[PDB]
Amino acid sequence: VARYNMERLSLNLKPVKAFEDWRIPVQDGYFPHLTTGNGQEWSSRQDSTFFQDIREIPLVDSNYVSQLEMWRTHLYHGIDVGYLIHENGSYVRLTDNPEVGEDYGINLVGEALEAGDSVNPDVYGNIHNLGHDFLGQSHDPAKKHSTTSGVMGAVETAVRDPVFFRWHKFIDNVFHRYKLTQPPYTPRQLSGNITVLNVTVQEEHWIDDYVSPENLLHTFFTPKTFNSS
Amino acid sequence: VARYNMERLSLNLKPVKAFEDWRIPVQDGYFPHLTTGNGQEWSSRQDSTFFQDIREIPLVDSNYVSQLEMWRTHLYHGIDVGYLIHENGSYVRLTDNPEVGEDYGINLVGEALEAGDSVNPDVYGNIHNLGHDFLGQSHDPAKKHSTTSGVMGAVETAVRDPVFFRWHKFIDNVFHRYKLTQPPYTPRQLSGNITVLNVTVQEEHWIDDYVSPENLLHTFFTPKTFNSS
Amino acid sequence: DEELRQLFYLPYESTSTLADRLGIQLPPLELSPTAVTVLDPELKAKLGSALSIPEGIPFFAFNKQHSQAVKDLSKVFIEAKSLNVLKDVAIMVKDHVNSAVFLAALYHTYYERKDLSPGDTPPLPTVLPDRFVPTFIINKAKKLAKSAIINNQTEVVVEWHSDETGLSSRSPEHRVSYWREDMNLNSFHWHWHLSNPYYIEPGDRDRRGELFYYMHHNLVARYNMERLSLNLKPVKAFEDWRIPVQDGYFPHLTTGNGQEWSSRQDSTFFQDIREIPLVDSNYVSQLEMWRTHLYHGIDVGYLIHENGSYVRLTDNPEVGEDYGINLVGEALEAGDSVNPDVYGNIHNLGHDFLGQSHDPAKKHSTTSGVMGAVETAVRDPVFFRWHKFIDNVFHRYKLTQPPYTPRQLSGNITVLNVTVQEEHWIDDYVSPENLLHTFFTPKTFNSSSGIDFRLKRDDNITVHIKSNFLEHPDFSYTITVNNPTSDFKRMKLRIFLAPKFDEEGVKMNYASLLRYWTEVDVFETDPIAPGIAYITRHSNESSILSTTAFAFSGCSWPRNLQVPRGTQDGMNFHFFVMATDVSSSFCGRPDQPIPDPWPMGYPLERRSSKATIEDFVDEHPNMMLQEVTITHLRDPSSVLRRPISERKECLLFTC
Amino acid sequence: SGIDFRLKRDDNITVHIKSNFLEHPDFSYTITVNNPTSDFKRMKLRIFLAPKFDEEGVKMNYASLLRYWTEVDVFETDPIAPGIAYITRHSNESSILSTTAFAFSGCSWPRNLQVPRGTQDGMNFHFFVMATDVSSSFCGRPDQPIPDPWPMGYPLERRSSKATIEDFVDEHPNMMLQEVTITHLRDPSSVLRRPISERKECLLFTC
Ligand SMILES: *[C@@H]1O[C@H](CO)[C@@H](O[C@@H]2O[C@H](CO)[C@@H](O)[C@H](O)[C@H]2NC(C)=O)[C@H](O)[C@H]1NC(C)=O
Ligand SMILES: *[C@@H]1O[C@H](CO)[C@@H](O[C@@H]2O[C@H](CO)[C@@H](O)[C@H](O)[C@H]2NC(C)=O)[C@H](O)[C@H]1NC(C)=O
Ligand SMILES: *[C@@H]1O[C@H](CO)[C@@H](O)[C@H](O)[C@H]1NC(C)=O
Ligand SMILES: *[C@@H]1O[C@H](CO)[C@@H](O)[C@H](O)[C@H]1NC(C)=O
Ligand SMILES: *[C@@H]1O[C@H](CO)[C@@H](O)[C@H](O)[C@H]1NC(C)=O
Ligand SMILES: *[C@@H]1O[C@H](CO)[C@@H](O)[C@H](O)[C@H]1NC(C)=O
Ligand SMILES: *[C@@H]1O[C@H](CO)[C@@H](O)[C@H](O)[C@H]1NC(C)=O
Ligand SMILES: *[C@@H]1O[C@H](CO)[C@@H](O)[C@H](O)[C@H]1NC(C)=O
Ligand SMILES: *[C@@H]1O[C@H](CO)[C@@H](O)[C@H](O)[C@H]1NC(C)=O
Ligand SMILES: *[C@@H]1O[C@H](CO)[C@@H](O)[C@H](O)[C@H]1NC(C)=O
Ligand SMILES: *[C@@H]1O[C@H](CO)[C@@H](O)[C@H](O)[C@H]1NC(C)=O
Ligand SMILES: *[C@@H]1O[C@H](CO)[C@@H](O)[C@H](O)[C@H]1NC(C)=O
Ligand SMILES: *[C@@H]1O[C@H](CO)[C@@H](O)[C@H](O)[C@H]1NC(C)=O
Ligand SMILES: *[C@@H]1O[C@H](CO)[C@@H](O)[C@H](O)[C@H]1NC(C)=O
Ligand code: CUO
Ligand code: CUO
Ligand code: CUO
Ligand SMILES: [Cl-]
Ligand SMILES: [Cl-]
Ligand SMILES: [Cl-]
Ligand SMILES: [Cl-]
Ligand SMILES: [Mg+2]
Ligand SMILES: [Mg+2]
Repeated sequence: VARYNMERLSLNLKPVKAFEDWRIPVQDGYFPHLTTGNGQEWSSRQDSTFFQDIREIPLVDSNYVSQLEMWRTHLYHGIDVGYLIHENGSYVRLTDNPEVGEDYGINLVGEALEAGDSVNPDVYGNIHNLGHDFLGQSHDPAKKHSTTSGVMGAVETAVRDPVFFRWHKFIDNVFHRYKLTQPPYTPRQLSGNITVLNVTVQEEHWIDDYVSPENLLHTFFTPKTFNSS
Repeated sequence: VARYNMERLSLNLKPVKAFEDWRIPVQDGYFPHLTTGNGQEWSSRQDSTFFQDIREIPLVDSNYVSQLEMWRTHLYHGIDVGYLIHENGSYVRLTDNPEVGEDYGINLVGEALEAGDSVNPDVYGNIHNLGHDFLGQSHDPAKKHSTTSGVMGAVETAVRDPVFFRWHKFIDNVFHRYKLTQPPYTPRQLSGNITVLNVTVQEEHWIDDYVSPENLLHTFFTPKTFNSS
Repeated sequence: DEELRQLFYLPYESTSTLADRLGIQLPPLELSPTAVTVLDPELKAKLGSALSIPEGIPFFAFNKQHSQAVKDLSKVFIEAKSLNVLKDVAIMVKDHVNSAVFLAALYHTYYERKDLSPGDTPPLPTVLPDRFVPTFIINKAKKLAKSAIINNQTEVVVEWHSDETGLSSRSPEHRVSYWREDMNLNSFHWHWHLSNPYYIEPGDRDRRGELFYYMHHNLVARYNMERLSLNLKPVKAFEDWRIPVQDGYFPHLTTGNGQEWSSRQDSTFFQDIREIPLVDSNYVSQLEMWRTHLYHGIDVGYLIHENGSYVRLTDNPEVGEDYGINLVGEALEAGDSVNPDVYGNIHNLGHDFLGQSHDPAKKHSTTSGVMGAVETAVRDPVFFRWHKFIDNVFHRYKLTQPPYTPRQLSGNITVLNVTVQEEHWIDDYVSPENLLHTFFTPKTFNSSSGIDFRLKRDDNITVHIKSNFLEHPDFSYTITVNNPTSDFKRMKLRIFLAPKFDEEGVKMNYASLLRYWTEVDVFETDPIAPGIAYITRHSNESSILSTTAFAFSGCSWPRNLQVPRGTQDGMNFHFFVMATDVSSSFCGRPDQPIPDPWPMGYPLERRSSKATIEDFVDEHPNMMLQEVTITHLRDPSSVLRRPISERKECLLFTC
Repeated sequence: SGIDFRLKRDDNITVHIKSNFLEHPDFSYTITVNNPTSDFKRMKLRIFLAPKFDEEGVKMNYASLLRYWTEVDVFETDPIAPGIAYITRHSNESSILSTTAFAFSGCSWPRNLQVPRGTQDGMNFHFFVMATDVSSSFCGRPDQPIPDPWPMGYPLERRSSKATIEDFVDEHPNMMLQEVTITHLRDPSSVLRRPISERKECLLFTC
C-alpha cells in the first residue's frame, strides 16, 4: 500500500482512500480484460457498484455485510481495550512489548483479521478474506446470472483492481489503529552503541556519457519479452 | 386478517397494507405499556423503524434481511412453477386437487412458510417465525443496549401490535399467490343435490321493548370483570 | 445463384480461405502490410463510408454511422449491373469490410434487389452461430472438434439447456429466457430491420413507421402472453429514466473475433453517453426533451415540420394524406422524421444508452451490450421494457383518435360460427375442439457453414448444435359466414388473439385488451357466393408467417412461437374474428404498398364507448368472439391413455 | 379607468387592451315532464354535467363521477299542472350566472367559461336531470338564507349502492340521464358548407 501511494503521488494522483463505509457504492469499477485458458472471461465490476450480501449456492454458505461489520466492531473493541477474547473464554493481552514467550499483539490482530490462526473465529470472523470475495462477486452477489468471479477473488490477479488498494488501505488502517494503542519506544528501546555519521546514495553507470549526480535515482519504461509456449 | 379488515372498514380506516418491501421503515410503531411479573417492561418500537438484520448473541445465531428475502424468492419460484424441491432432491407437486394420499399444496406451502414441517429448511427457510423476531427486536437489532423483546416476539401479546397485521397481510398474500395458481373449481366440484331456497337472519331478544328487524345485527361495548388474584 | 449464398459463409475467415474451400475463382491478391484481395480503386470510390467501420466489432444497427456504412455498401451491391457482377464485387470487398457490416449489407440486398428472394438467404444461426449459442458451448464445440479430428471422427454434436445461462429459481426473468433467446425470434428481428431499415430512402417503403409500431406491438403483446403463461407479471415500461434498470442481463455470448459481449449488472442507471469523440455524445435530458416535444405533438394532434409548417396527425386520413400512426413512427424510431432537430432519435439512441450503460463515459475500453445489435437485442429483458415504453407512446397516440364510426365497422357479411381444431400429432389422441397445445422439442443445425472448425486444411469436420425450442402442433380453424346479399362479395377476415384474464385473474375490459391483441391471421378470401360459406385456414398459411430447424425462411414470425405457451391447466384466450368488406404481414413487402387502407391492427387499436370486447362484438354482425384454451405439456405423451392399473384416484373428482 | 397613461394633465389618452377568451354560442334545453297527480305541483329542476369517460377512455362509474359533477342549472319552476309540461331554459338564465368584455356583473361564474372546451372530434358528457318536490348559486346571497334545505350539489355528492350513474337514474322516475357532445372549433367558419370543388376525398369514409 505505501509503495502504491508513492506511485500515485508520482503521477499527481491523490493517495488511496480506504473503503470503510460499506454502505457507499465503490466508485471506481474495473474491467480486467482477462480470459482463462478454459475460455472463461473474468467478470468485471461497473463503476458505482455496492458491496452487497453474498447469497451463496447453497444459501446456507452465505455471508452478510452487517456480519462483517460486527466482526469489525468486535475487533475494534479488542484493539481499543488491549485484549482479545479467546474462544476458550480467556483474555489474551495485545502488546508489541511482549514477555519472552508471549505473542506479539500485531501478530494476534493479523491472524484475527486475515483471518488465519484466529484466537476466536466465531467472534472476530474472517473479514479480509471474505471482503475479497464480496468485492469479487459484487457484479452478481445473489448469483442470479450464472457468472464468474472478478479478479479480487484470486491472488495472482487481485492487485490489478484499483479496489484492491482501497480494501488494503482499510486493512492497513485497522493495523495502524492497533499500532497507535502501543506506547512509544522508550529511550532504551531506541538507544544504540553505533553512531551514524553520513549517508550517500549513488546511481550506477547505465548510459554512456552520463554520470548521475549523488543522491539522484531514475526510473523509466523498458520492454521485456517472455516465452509463453 | 379478514376480520381485522372488517373492523377497520367499520371505523373508516383503510384496509391493512402488507409489509412486503423490507427496505421501507415500518411507519407505525407501537408502545405496548406492558410489564411482566418479573418487572421486565416490554420493549416498544418507535414510528419509522427499519426491519434490520438481527445480529444475535452469539453472532453465529444471527439472521439477515436478504436471507429472508432469498427464502421468499425461492418460495415464490416454487409456487409459480407449481412444485417445491425436497431436501432429498426430488420435486413435490403443489396442488389443491390432490390424488388420494397426496398432500394439499396449501398445506405444503404453509409448512414451508411458517415454517413447521418444511420439505426443505435450507432452501425455504423460516420466514414467518423469524419475521416476528426481526420486528420484535427492531428497536435494538444488534443487541447493543441490553434490552428485552417487543410484543411481536410472543404469541399471547403479538396481536396487540398493528404491525402484526401488516406482517400477516404479507403472509396471507403469499398464500393467496399460491391459491391463484390453482384452477377454478369445475362444475362437478361445485355441484350439489340440495337447492338453497331462502336465508333469514334474526337477532335474539336483548333489551325490553325492542325487537330487531330481520337481517340486522348489533354490536356495542360492555364491561367484563375477572379475578386476577 | 447458389454461388451468391456462399458469400454468407465463414464470415470471420479470409476470402482466400472461403474461395479455397469452395473452389471460387479469386481476383488478383496481395499481402496486406497475409493474402487479401486487391481492392480496385474504381470499386473503392463507390463505397462511401462502408470501409470506415473497423474489423473486430459487431454491426451496431441503431448507431447512425454503422447504419450509414451498411447503407453505403448495400448500395453498390443493389446497383450492380448483374448478379455476376454482384458476386465479383462481394468477393473483392469481403477482406476489406467489417464482417457483420458485410453480412447485413448482403441480407439487405436480397430485400432490395428484385431479382433476389430473401427466402433464399441462409438462416442466420448457420452463418453467425456465435450470436445465438453461449460462449461455453462454442468453446466446448472447439474442444470436441479438435478431439474428433484426431480420432478420425467427421461429425460432432453439442447441446445445451436454459439451466446454464441464469438461475430461474433466483431470477424470475430467466423463466422466459427460452423465448427471448429463441434463435428464430432473434433472427426474425434482424430480418425485420434489414427489410425495413430506418435509414431507407423515404418512399421506398409504404407506411414503414406504422409497421415499426405494428411489428413491435405484436412482439410486446406476445411476450406478455408468454409472461402470463409463466405466472409472471406483464412487462413494465422503462419510462422514468431517473430510476435504475432493476434487472440486468449477462448474455454469455462471444463474437467470432473473440470479443465477449458486455453485460449489465442489476440496478444500472440509464446515463448520458459521453462518446469518443465527445462531440458525438447524447444525453438523458436531451432524449427527455425529444419525448416532451413528441408528447406535445401527439396531444395537440399535429407535428411541426422542419420547414415550419404543421402536419396533421390522423388515422382517418384524406386520400393522399399520411397516416398519423406512420408519422409518429417515423418520428419516434426515428426514420424519415418530419423534424429530426425537434423530435430527435429516441428509440434508436435508447438502445445504445442501454447497451452502453455498463460504461457510459467510455472509461474502460469496453464493448457494447446486446441491446446495441438487432440480432441479439431481443435476448435482454430490458428490450421489452424499452419496447413497452415505445408501445405506450404509440398507444398514447392511438387514444387521441376518434372511435371507428358505425360505417367504418359495418360489413355485408355475417359471421355465424368459429371453430378451432388441432391437427393430428400423436397416435391414439385426438384434441378436443378449441384446444391448442405447446411443448418443447429439440432442433439441430449445422454450424460449420458459419465457423471453420478445421485444425488444418484437409480436416473433414462438421459441428452440429442441438438445443430445445418451444413448439406446437399444426392447427386449423373454420369460419362459418353468411352472405345475405344478391351478388358475390369478397371479404378480408381479421383474426386476433388476447388472453381473457389479467395476472390478478380479473376479466380484462375493452380498454385493457387493446394492449394485448395480436394478429393470428389477416387475409382476403375468395369471393363469397350468396348464402352460407365455410372458410378453413391452416396454421402454416397464417399471414404472420412467410412462405429444417428453420421452418420458414426470409422474414417470418417464428412458426414455433406461433402459439403462446399457455399453462398446464389450460389458459383461456379470446379469438376475435371480423369479416370486413373489400411476405409476413409483420414484415411487409419492400416493393409493394400495404394493400389494405385500414390501419394495421384494425379495428382493435382504437378506443370504443363499449366497456367489454363482448359488448363491442355484439354490436356488429360481421364480428364474432370465439374462445380457445392453450395448454402447455411438460411431457407430450401425457395426453395418452394410461393403464387402468396405473391411474391414481382423485380426492376431489379431478387431480 | 385603472391606469393613468397621461404624461401631463392635459393629455387625452385612452389605452384599450385586447386579448383572446374561450367562448361559446348561446344554447337552450327543454325538459319534458309529467305530473300524474290531481293537483298542481311545484318542483326544482337540478341539472349537472360530467364527462362520460376518464383520461384512459374508460367509462367512469358512479363513485368516480362524484368528483366531477358540476352545476348546469338548479332552479324552481312555475307550478306544473296535472299532465305533461315542457320547461325550456336559456343558457343566459343559468343559476350559476348572475343577472361588454364583461357580460355578467357582480359575482358570477364567467359566461364565457360556461361550457367546457370539449375536443375537435367532439367530447361526450353526461347531462343529469332531476325533478325534485318543493345571485350566482356559487356565490349565494349575503342577506338571505340558502332557500333549499338539501345539501348543495344534491343528490350527486353522496355514495350509492348503485355502480353506475345509469343504474342510479334508472331507479328513479324523477331522474333522467341525457348526453351531449361538446366540440371545440379551432376555426368557427369550418362548420360552413365548403365548395364541392374544394372538398377532399376521405380514405376511410370520414376524414
Ligand atoms: C455442414 O455444413 C457445411 C456447409 O458449409 C458442409 O461443408 C461442405 O461440405 C461439402 C461436402 O464435403 C464440401 O464440398 C464443401 O466444401 C463444404 N463447405 C464448406 C464451406 O466447408 C458440410 O458438408 C455440412 N455437413 C453435413 C453433414 O451436411
Ligand atoms: C376610457 O376610460 C376612461 C374612464 O375612466 C374615460 O376617461 C374619462 O373620459 C371622460 C370624457 O373625456 C372624461 O370627462 C373623464 O374625466 C375621464 N375619466 C378619467 C378618470 O380620466 C375615457 O373616456 C374612456 N375612453 C373611451 C373611448 O370610452
Ligand atoms: C485458552 O487458551 C490459551 C492458549 O494460550 C491458554 O493459555 C488458556 O489457559 C486457555 N483458557 C482456558 C481456561 O483453558
Ligand atoms: C552497547 O553494548 C553493550 C555491551 O554489549 C550492551 O550491553 C548495551 O546494550 C549497549 N549499550 C547501549 C549504549 O545501547
Ligand atoms: C557526507 O558525504 C558527503 C558526500 O560524500 C559530503 O558532502 C559530506 O561532507 C559528508 N558529511 C560528513 C559529516 O562527513
Ligand atoms: C424424497 O421424499 C419423498 C417423499 O414422499 C419420496 O417420495 C422420495 O422417494 C424421496 N426421494 C428420494 C430420491 O429419496
Ligand atoms: C347426489 O347424490 C348421488 C347419490 O349419492 C351422488 O352420486 C351425487 O354425487 C350427488 N351429487 C350430485 C351433484 O349429483
Ligand atoms: C324468505 O324468507 C322471508 C322472511 O321469512 C320471506 O319474506 C321471503 O318471502 C322468503 N323468500 C322465499 C323465496 O321464500
Ligand atoms: C466428411 O465426412 C462425411 C461424413 O461425416 C462424409 O460423408 C464425407 O464424404 C467426408 N468428406 C470427405 C471429403 O471425405
Ligand atoms: C413543408 O412540407 C410540406 C410537406 O407536404 C409541404 O406541404 C409544405 O408546403 C412545406 N412548407 C413550406 C412552407 O415549404
Ligand atoms: C356492401 O356492398 C355494397 C355494394 O358493393 C357496398 O356499396 C357497401 O359498402 C357494402 N357494405 C355495406 C356495409 O353496405
Ligand atoms: C358452431 O360449430 C360447432 C362445432 O362445429 C357446433 O357445435 C355449434 O353448434 C355451431 N354453432 C352454430 C351457431 O352453428
Ligand atoms: C407446417 O410446417 C411445419 C414446419 O415446416 C411442418 O412440419 C408441417 O408439416 C407443416 N404442415 C403442413 C400440412 O404443411
Ligand atoms: C346572452 O349573453 C350574451 C353576453 O351578454 C349576449 O351576447 C347574448 O345576446 C345573450 N343572449 C340573450 C338572448 O340574452
Ligand atoms: O491479500 Cu487481500 O490480497 Cu494479499
Ligand atoms: O403467527 Cu405470526 O403469530 Cu399466529
Ligand atoms: O427496435 Cu426492433 O429493436 Cu428497438
Ligand atoms: Cl446487501
Ligand atoms: Cl440454495
Ligand atoms: Cl458474539
Ligand atoms: Cl473526446
Ligand atoms: Mg411494503
Ligand atoms: Mg419507469
